[PDB]
Amino acid sequence: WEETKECAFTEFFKLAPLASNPALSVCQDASGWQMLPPAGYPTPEQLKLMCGTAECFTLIDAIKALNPNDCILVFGDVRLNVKKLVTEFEPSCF
Ligand SMILES: [Cl-]
Ligand code: NI
Repeated sequence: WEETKECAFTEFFKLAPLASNPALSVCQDASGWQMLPPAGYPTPEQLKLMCGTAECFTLIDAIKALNPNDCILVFGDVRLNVKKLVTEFEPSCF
């Protein structure tokens, strides 16, 4: 995955549909992991919770549908590759 090349700020705007998707709130509240604003990659504790929450799978699929780029999204000190996150999520659960 891309670990150096940074996303243009416009990449953030791709995430807009998530705010009107109920799965976002359910997943974030259940796990303590935040996508908006982005906290980064889920911690193992957060991932455990996400992997047992149907809505987190729904959320991850909804992010995939936005076609996130393979680049580092920079939000203050938070740095993550959203495409990496969503592609690796399902296998990370087991
Ligand atoms: Cl900094
Ligand atoms: Ni890589």
